[PDB]
Amino acid sequence: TNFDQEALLYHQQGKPGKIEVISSKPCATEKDLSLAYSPGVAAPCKAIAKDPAKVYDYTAKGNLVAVISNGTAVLGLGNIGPAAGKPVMEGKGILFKQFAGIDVFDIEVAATDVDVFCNAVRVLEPTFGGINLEDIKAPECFEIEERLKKEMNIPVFHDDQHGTAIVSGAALLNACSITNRKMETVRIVVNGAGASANSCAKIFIALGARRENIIMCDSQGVIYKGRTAGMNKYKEYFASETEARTLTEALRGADVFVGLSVAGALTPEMLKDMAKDPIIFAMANPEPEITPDKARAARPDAIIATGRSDYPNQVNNVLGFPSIFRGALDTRSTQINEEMKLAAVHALAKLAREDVPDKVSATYGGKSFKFGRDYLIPKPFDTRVLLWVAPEVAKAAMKSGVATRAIEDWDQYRESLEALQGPSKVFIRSAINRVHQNSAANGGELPRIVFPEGTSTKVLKALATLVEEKICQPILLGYPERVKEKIKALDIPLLNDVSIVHPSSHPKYFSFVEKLYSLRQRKGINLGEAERLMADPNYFAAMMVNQGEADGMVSGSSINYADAVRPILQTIGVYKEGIPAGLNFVLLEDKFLVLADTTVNLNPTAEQCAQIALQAAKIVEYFGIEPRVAMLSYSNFSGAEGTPRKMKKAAEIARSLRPDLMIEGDMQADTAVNPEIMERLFPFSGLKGGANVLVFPNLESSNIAYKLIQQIGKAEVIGPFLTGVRRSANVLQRTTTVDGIVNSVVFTALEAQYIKEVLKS
Amino acid sequence: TNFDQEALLYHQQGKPGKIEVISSKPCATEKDLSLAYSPGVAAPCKAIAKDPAKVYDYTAKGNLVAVISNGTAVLGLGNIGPAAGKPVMEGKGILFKQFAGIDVFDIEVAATDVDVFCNAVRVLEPTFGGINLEDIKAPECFEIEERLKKEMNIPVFHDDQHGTAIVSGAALLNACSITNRKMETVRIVVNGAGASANSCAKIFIALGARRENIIMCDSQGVIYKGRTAGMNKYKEYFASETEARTLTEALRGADVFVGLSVAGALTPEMLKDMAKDPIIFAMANPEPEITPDKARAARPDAIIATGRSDYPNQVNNVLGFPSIFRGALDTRSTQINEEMKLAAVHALAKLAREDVPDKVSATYGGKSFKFGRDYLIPKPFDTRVLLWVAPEVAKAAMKSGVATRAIEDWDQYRESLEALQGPSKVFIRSAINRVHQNSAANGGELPRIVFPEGTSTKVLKALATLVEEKICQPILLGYPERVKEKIKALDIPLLNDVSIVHPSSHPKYFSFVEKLYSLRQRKGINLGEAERLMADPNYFAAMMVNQGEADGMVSGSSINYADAVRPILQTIGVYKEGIPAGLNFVLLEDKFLVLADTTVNLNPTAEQCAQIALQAAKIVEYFGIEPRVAMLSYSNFSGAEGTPRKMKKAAEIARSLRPDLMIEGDMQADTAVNPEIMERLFPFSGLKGGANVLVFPNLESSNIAYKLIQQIGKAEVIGPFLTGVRRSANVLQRTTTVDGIVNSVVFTALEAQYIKEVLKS
Repeated sequence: TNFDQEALLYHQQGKPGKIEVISSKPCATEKDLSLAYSPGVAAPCKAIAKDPAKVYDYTAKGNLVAVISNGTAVLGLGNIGPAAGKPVMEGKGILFKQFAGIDVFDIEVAATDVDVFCNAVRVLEPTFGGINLEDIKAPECFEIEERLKKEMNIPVFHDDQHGTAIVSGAALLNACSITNRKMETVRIVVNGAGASANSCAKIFIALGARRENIIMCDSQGVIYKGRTAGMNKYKEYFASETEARTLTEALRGADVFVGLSVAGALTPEMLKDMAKDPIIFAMANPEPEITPDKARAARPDAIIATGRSDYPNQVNNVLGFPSIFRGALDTRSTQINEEMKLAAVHALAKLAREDVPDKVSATYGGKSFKFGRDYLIPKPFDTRVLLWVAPEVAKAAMKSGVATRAIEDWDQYRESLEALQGPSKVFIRSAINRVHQNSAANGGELPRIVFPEGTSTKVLKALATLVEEKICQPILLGYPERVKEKIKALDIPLLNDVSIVHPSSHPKYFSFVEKLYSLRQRKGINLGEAERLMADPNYFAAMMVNQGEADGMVSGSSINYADAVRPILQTIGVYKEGIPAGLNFVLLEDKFLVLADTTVNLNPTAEQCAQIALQAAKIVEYFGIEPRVAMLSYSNFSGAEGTPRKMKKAAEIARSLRPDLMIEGDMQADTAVNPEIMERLFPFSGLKGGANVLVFPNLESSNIAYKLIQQIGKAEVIGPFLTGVRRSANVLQRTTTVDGIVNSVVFTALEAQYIKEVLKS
Repeated sequence: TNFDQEALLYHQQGKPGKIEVISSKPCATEKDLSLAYSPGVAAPCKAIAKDPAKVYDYTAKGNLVAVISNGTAVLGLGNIGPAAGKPVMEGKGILFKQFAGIDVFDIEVAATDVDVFCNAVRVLEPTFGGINLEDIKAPECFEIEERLKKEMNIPVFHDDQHGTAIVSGAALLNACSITNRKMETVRIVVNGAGASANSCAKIFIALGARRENIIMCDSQGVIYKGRTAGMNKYKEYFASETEARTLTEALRGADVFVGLSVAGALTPEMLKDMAKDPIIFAMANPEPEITPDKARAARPDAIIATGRSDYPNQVNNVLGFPSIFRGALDTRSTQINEEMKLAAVHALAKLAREDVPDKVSATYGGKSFKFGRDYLIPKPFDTRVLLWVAPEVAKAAMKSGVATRAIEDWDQYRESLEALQGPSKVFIRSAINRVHQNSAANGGELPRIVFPEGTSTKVLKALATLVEEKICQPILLGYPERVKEKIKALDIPLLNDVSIVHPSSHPKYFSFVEKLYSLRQRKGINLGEAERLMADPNYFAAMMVNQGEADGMVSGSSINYADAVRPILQTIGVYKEGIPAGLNFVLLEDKFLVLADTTVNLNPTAEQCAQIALQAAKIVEYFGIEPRVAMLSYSNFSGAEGTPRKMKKAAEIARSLRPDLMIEGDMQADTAVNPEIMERLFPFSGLKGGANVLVFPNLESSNIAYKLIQQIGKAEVIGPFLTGVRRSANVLQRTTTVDGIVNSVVFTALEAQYIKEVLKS
């Protein structure tokens, strides 16, 4: 197949393999290496000698999980060797890292004797914080893990053994709550005796199922006690008292079919004879025991789940292990025990019922999902999985006493969990915590924010995520029923209760058209034009804000930047000495840089540049950071006629206005951001410690700079945001994504709170 | 100590540990993971099943080396455990990666029985391409490696056993060539019986030393045959027929002292009694058997070497293992054998004699080094090490038959080796190969290039590296003896034979001042001013170029950009329709982007922007790449009055001039570089596949853009370079580093060849 060859080149091209190792600390100099190695590395070693625990503080143990296998059960290809099994392992590690931020070593072992293999593995224990076995044959595997969990004082976990059980377990919980079943009256039939089969029962049972109501099958029919044909010590756990000997006889009147075998194993004939509301987990690969459509054909009352990505309810293990190993690892647990595996099932099934975020609908091509028969388990790609599962896993490991380190700030824990991908995401979270902070100080009151484009798909979808973060109270504009149509159209019930206002219909409408009239009658407006402009949701919004009928507004999700910025300016205006200006954030590992003005003024004058900068400094001072400002130029201090003079004189004005602040010009870009270049070449410069605020000499330089950093800099950039207006106001771009719309709203809310506080004085 | 605590926070802060694992292939989408894992990963596995060899083609084996230890000998702290020994290992891996680009897993093993440990290690063989043991006690270690090298069909190597031997071995070779000794008449005394001692002899001997002339000591004196006090099976290798029982009796008349013990072990008394020209390797840590100054005190004829970084001849293993494992790994060798270890000693000692590059002098604070008594071995930080050692290691492994894959293009091999750090470095190497390519087609003739600032430290030092790459024939300007003074002052004898010209003294001087006269008498020059301006090296250079007395020039390593660009323009001029323009390269993983004009024109007109671009396209077409051009703006196609109109009309002109080329405007930045944004929003745009040539609307935008990418983009940027002049000419900045000066010269040479070729037509 072309797909086969595409896989081959994926692995082969460029750097062969799928993994690489890098340093987590600087490693450039005589000094850097004199820290990471001799003579420096002695200091941690000695400290680990005196207290072994500290091995987690100075080393990578705390995040290092080994994926180990002998390649005696790779995927569905079986015992194909340790060599051929390696890529699958590299990949399993990739999954670890991408889904829970966990670093992983692939270890391919050449021993098929249970004892060689264990004697080899157990002695790796100081290396890893946790051990993930994968793709090892039955029944050897059971002997190996059962032994190892006992042997080693770190967690040991065979993913193929327990994953399927945990996800299909959460799934069963849900289906059972759905169909009003009780676990203790559920009959469960397991066809198949692979790695997974044995643990499925352990778990359903652990969730409350009666083992008498559980029948288990293999390639030779029902497993009845005393059957000797093809048994091992481990299958012997779940033999039934039943007289049924064929699968079919077992599935007669059965409530749930746990299908762990091959396709076609489940006939429409057996389906006709299962209980009312049959729960069917057909997880055979690549093809299920029966297709969902063929099953809905025999019994429309059937609930169906597979491991395939193109059918509903994809049962993929990745819902499981990453979140789990994570939670374990963070508490420095000694095991992954049953308390924990169950806590994980309970978390997955709990998360499943929450309204499906538009980020997730997005991952799967806009398809809407609601908790039900077609959504039993969170989609494998929910970014919330980790946030919901890992903390409960740690919570369990602490409650069960296998943990050696206690997590106290739960919220903090989750925060770090989000933080895992996104140096920007962390920033917006700081931001939101800081909205909540002065929110709760002024009565828990939330800033009122109007969204003129009330039928905007993107604005709505953003709002959705917005409310459960309790950022703002949303007011949309348009015809109330033509927007509730779009809320019901987007399956977004999160926000069924928000204010929806038609301009022309609102009581203060006329009071408004009069107030616009006097503000603009001598600027080209008669009494008629003000009536018709106030009918524009934008002008209606702004006027709402100016009068205090709302604390802020945001639009421009549908309109050109300009077209959307003008009514704001004509209604709200700027405060004394203000200038309208667009500002960006560039987010690095430590600091962030502020870029302006990137949307508004075409070729700003010196006075104007000094004001842009001063505002940018009030904004950075808001976050408790010392603002450092550079008026950018093509020259290093020339004062030459033209741009340099404008910028030099600009900085001079800015200092004239705020003498406590470090401000300079004119200077090139690199000369700005880098304090080393500054001290080496222009030691006279008042700017040291590198600039954190970059003012551009004109619009060409700033728009090209910000969009070029965004595309090439591979550092993350948010914005642009609007500044300098009398009231909390902000313009989006049409190209704005939903994320953009929600953080933009956050800033709007904050500045609003800041407006209220400037009022209090 | 404050240093101890600084080490602690180095390891503890941010992400605990010192290592992380990432993916080497994209991993973002349903598609990305459907390749790296199921169902895709089946395709490599099946392929490895049919031919095991292919495990190197689709997996990370080919670059994966395990550093393994039980922590029974960590540094000088001894048997402190597998746990405490981990950080030292993480660090050893860091070294692997940083010095030879080798990925490394740290494996800390809890077994002190030779047999547990080996039985555990050998079964890891499918995982790694090679095995590095480190810091394991004697004599267990000998049993373990001696066993393992036999056991496993991948290389096994205990670094502490052989490193010291290999580096101190190259070092001995040199000292022996220096003092005109022959190995077979050398007497060698080894004090100490650590890991290293045993292999030292193996190697000196393998280099030609007679074992009868070798005496070996430990904590109980000389090792004589039959002494039973404190022996093991392995010390028994090198017992001597000698009657000396104390160290002192051994060192009487000894030629070389191999000191592997503790400080003070070597008295001035014993020193008085060693042979003429005593070679002293005192490598005890942290303090040597004797300080170099205390040793030079007793015997000034003594050659001395330590493992300390602040004394000459630092013997650090890093000269050894990285280069070695590299060369092995690339040939898919089954061992690291003696043929190879020796080939490595021969490479290190050969490299030691090459003139010391200014990059290396730079690493150590400008100190100059020449092969001699104070430089026996390349400095640990020579970037050449790898380039010289690894290919010879592979060469040996192929000649000795332990290899399973043959390297043919040796040059290519080295090229890739350089390439290892530097996506820009690879580019300049392409460039140089391409200078050599049309050089060898026009008679091996090299472009003549004049360097007016002939006393420039940086220009000289650059030239040094330049010649051995045979790029150009350098002509310097200044007073001949005042520059040969600076060549002798910089210990840079590489270039003792280059043309050195005083302007005023040269025969064509007057012919020149006359030709300047008529070119500029009606532009403010009398006959006198031309005499005195031609006395300026710059004008002298340019005039040399204009007349064909040289093929090109470069300066501005000392002068302001402008001040240095003016004489060029006044003498050489531009060709028909030319515009003077500064251009940069941005280097990514695949493509590169071209930025202009970043130094010259302040606010270029439309006609001018179209010409800047056209030139930039001749330049990108030169490298066989399809040029894609965007006239950058703050707008997406507004044609609005102002910048957008200028740029839109600009592109329109550029197409009017070269209709085969993909050129567009006006457009924002991101809209340019990203073909996806282009197809989604402006599908009408003639520009698809993302822009690779970015023309700026003015100087503010371009200087701020390029210097901002350089500082934040963390993609690499070279330049600025000069374009559009009639002849090969180029201006440096004062801030230019030596690297900058040498690649700048390369381009100058090339354009010169391109000038010659345009002439041929």
